[PDB]
Amino acid sequence: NTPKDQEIKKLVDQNFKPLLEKYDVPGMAVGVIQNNKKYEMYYGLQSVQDKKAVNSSTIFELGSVSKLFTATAGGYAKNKGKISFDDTPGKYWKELKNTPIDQVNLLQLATYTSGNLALQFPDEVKTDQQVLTFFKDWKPKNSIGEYRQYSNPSIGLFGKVVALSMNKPFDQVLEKTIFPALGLKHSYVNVPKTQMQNYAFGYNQENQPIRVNPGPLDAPAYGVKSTLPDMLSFIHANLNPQKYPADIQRAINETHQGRYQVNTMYQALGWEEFSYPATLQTLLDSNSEQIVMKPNKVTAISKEPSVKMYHKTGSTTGFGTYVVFIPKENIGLVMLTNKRIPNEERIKAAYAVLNAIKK
Ligand SMILES: *[B@@-]1(O)O[C@H](CNS(=O)(=O)c2ccc(Cl)cc2)c2ccccc21
Ligand SMILES: [Cl-]
Ligand code: NA
Repeated sequence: NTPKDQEIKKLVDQNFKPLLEKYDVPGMAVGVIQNNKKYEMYYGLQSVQDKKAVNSSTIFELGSVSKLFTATAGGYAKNKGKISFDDTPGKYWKELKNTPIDQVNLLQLATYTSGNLALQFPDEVKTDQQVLTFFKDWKPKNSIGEYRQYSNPSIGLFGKVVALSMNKPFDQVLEKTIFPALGLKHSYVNVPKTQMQNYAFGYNQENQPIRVNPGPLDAPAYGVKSTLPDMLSFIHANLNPQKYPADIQRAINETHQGRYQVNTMYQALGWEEFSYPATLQTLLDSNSEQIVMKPNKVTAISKEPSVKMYHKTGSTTGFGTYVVFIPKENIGLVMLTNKRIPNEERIKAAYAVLNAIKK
């Protein structure tokens, strides 16, 4: 119950708690890490029917914040020499050798610039064989590397290749190598039986309990579930990579490097990157329909900002996630909800908290 405890509680109550009523959200976890200390705020219920409160054990679906762990895995393999970002996917998924998609390099897959991969796989692509056929039948549309189109199949293929280069399934890459390296104890691609009691239900617009369904390359694109304490540890690792062993430290740093620019947004690996201080409008623009849903011409980076901040939104059918951190301020914030709320609301509430907090 320190002054800082009470300040952050007030700030989160002022800016995040009203969203519970506005959007009829059953449960929420909001955490701030500042000065290497975690402040955790919990609201409502992880399970309505069970009257089980959200707490530090509650497991939430991260949605596209999962892409940050896929990016980290990629940075890990790259800096161990298992892959080069200049490689093409057929070097590792041999069935793609000598197909058109084998002209796209791993960095372009990871940062969504293949020129012909949409937000989602086609509805009809479900089985492993259908995914393989999808990529074997793939052909270019836009000039490769020139257009960013935010895409699950794109970074999902990147993650599959990362896993192949490590001779392990993607779920094991994260659960056996990446999560332990980051110090995470309750982060999962597949929640085990002994943790199902901690796995929140998500809630749709009818307030029915739902969880993410299986989908093609789901694990690298949107398949991670985690707790508020683990996500604050992940933010700590991004704030303080020098404190971690070389292999994961290099991976974390690798994910921070901007690869190209779209207006005021720099695309890093998984993370979106901005010059800091960033305006609220800049952060909102990054999640506009134009940026999220449409192709945008990229521009090569002339000068990466010397002072930066990073964020990422994530959603599943039943869950919302937002993460943000600012190295120069040694501060970050995580929001987890078990009902989707508009991305702009997540960005606005986090902006108000991080800019009002005493430094
Ligand atoms: B992942 O969380 O990001 C994408 C897109 N998410 S979304 O909620 O469909 C969305 C967000 C903003 C706009 Cl402007 C449009 C749409 C995604 C897609 C499927 C699964 C996981 C994720
Ligand atoms: Cl999202
Ligand atoms: Na998809």
